[PDB]
Amino acid sequence: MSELEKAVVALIDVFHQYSGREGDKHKLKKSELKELINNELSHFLEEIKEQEVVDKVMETLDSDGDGECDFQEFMAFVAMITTACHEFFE
Amino acid sequence: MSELEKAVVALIDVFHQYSGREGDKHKLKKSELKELINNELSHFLEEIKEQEVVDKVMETLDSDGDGECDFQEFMAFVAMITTACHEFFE
Ligand SMILES: CN1CCc2cccc3c2[C@@H]1Cc1ccc(O)c(O)c1-3
Ligand SMILES: CN1CCc2cccc3c2[C@@H]1Cc1ccc(O)c(O)c1-3
Ligand SMILES: [Ca+2]
Ligand SMILES: [Ca+2]
Ligand SMILES: [Ca+2]
Ligand SMILES: [Ca+2]
Ligand SMILES: [Ca+2]
Ligand SMILES: [Ca+2]
Repeated sequence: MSELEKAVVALIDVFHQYSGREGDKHKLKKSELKELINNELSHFLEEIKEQEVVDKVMETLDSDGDGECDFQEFMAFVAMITTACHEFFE
Repeated sequence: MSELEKAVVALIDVFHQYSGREGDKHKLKKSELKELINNELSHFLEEIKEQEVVDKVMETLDSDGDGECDFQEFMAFVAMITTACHEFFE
């Protein structure tokens, strides 16, 4: 696989690693999302230690309002992080 | 870096590898986009060999209509490929 193909598969893998922990195995609840950010973006994003931050993140990502982050909403999250990563050095 | 962090950086890297070849170094023209797909998604996507397919792909991705694919539009492309990759086995 190319680096791009590996990256695509890595996005799928990390989503399911976390979404499969509790409840709907195909969506991230608040706790799953929090651990995803804290464990897997520890170099990019500040560790989340406040409920209010967890709440605000979910509220931002939860486009359809069902209180969870589904795959499509996670793709939008990845675009946000990647864009922020890309804009950091400008 | 985590796998997710590596993936984020890989998206940035592949975009610039191709966008930096000709013209605006921060956007993909048709030829840059074609080679990106043919070289870096050879296992996922059919190789593009027809002008009409290259045209249709750019038309689909070029949300703002400037005839090129910028970083934001590339993020949407990545979401499309990843979603298609994710839905393939269902
Ligand atoms: C390892 N790289 C080599 C090639 C390259 C070429 C332009 C830009 C970047 C990179 C990267 C990583 C990178 C990370 C964060 C950013 O904000 C960036 O703008 C870039
Ligand atoms: C290596 N993997 C291990 C874990 C895992 C768990 C669910 C789903 C997938 C994966 C992947 C790759 C994968 C690739 C394409 C898909 O359409 C998928 O649904 C998955
Ligand atoms: Ca879940
Ligand atoms: Ca389990
Ligand atoms: Ca949702
Ligand atoms: Ca270019
Ligand atoms: Ca050059
Ligand atoms: Ca454009």
